[PDB]
Amino acid sequence: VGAXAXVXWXWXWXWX
Amino acid sequence: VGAXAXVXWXWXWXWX
Repeated sequence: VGAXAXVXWXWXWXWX
Repeated sequence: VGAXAXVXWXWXWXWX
C-alpha cells in the first residue's frame, strides 16, 4: 500500500 | 536542533 516504508524520511524531527 | 535526523520514521508513505 502506498509507496516506501513508514512515514516521512529519517528518524524523529530535526538534526540533533 | 530538535531530536533525531529528518522528519518522521522511514522512507515515504505506507508499505509498498
